[PDB]
Amino acid sequence: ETDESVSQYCDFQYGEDCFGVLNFALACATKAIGYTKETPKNRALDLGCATGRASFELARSYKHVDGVDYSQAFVDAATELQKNGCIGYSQNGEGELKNYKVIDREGYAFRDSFTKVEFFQGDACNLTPQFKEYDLIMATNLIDRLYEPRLFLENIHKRINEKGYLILTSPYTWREEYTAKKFWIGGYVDENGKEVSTLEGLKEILEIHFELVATEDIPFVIRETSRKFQHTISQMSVWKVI
Amino acid sequence: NIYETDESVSQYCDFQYGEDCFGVLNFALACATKAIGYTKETPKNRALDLGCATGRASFELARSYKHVDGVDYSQAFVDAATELQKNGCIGYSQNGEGELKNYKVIDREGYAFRDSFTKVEFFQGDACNLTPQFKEYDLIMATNLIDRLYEPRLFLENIHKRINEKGYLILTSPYTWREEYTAKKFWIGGYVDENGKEVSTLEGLKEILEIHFELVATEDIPFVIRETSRKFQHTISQMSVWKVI
Repeated sequence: ETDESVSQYCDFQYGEDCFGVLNFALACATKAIGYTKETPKNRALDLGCATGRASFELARSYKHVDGVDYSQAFVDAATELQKNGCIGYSQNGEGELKNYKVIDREGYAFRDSFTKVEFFQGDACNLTPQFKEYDLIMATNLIDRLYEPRLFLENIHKRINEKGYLILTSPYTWREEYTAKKFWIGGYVDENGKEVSTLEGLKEILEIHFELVATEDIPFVIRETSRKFQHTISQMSVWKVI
Repeated sequence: NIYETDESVSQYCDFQYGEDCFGVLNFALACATKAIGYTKETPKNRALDLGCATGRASFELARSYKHVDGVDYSQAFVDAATELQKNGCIGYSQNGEGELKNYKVIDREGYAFRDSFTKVEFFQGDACNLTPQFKEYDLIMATNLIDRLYEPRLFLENIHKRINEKGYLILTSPYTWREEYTAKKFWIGGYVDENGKEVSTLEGLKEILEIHFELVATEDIPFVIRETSRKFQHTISQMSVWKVI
């Protein structure tokens, strides 16, 4: 159960490209470093780090990276790869068949920086007070999985340094199994009969403390079986603290 | 004035008649084109399209075959295909962000199969229990169907009876075996047997079908199904081509 999801994100984050779509965690981290080039790049926070790829990649440019995920099982896998230098996972094949794969930390360029990362279990809607003073906070495919995203979005500016950045990516796949409809940031018809886009809703919440600097669509592919995959286009939004 | 399909039917309307996603050719067109190619040397009199959904592959097969029967388990899919055939247009709901929906219109005259749509008859039915009249086919195409049947062998072990001599059985499937759809004991492949050996679905298809068929070709065919404006399923089906006797 949990091992299936962990194996799936191991393949997503450390596996090979599919359909010409590049590694999502590398693309997001690389794009995040570009948008934050003018900043000190001392502390970064990767929320929804899952199996840790984006944190490792951010660490190549930042002095310290905190990786945070809600699932302890994902944190353990990231910590295992960090500490043991390798982790195994079961790649999904036809039906129930699985193909064992190894992730070797020493095979990736990020092996020059992995000690600059610390992985923690935590909830982005209510982060403990120690997670603060970041030059960059990135939340990868996270907002449409939070039970109340305003708890995170309305307060996250207090954890970012001045001239710091908040970078969000999301396919805007709002679902009642994750978020009650009244808390969707977008994808709904409001009480006045207007259709609300998630970006617009994010602008309403975030432009009190941020400026929207850029947007871009970043595709990603996650393997479900050897023949079935999810191909999704997430929208990255870049917000600079005002 | 236009017939409107529901959400489940609309997803297949978009899949079968909508715009190509990620540069991927329309799945129903690709399957029908390949089936026409593999049956080049057959009499092109009668074709059966099992799991025709909203009818695109049946219409496309009708450009080469004299008669095409389209059969689906869901009456709602049958009615959408028949409405497009009779009135020439249907409407469907495309999904966007969250609950937001786009609405589109399929016009029969906007497609090249407008020259052959009167050669198709759409029926509600079950591949595992077809009525006697559905016989004497030169081609039976079952698209992404076996891994949605509770006991796919019920259909496969008897399909040869509905196909003429030198006729063809063409299957496509991504082999997405799930206990929600198929009892594990009825999985044709994708499982470890009692001896510890992995069973491939193509091998299991050979065991069932080589009693009355010969395996002629296999081919990977990709398709994309839109789930939201940003989320899609990108899947590679395997088409297997089987000639009777």
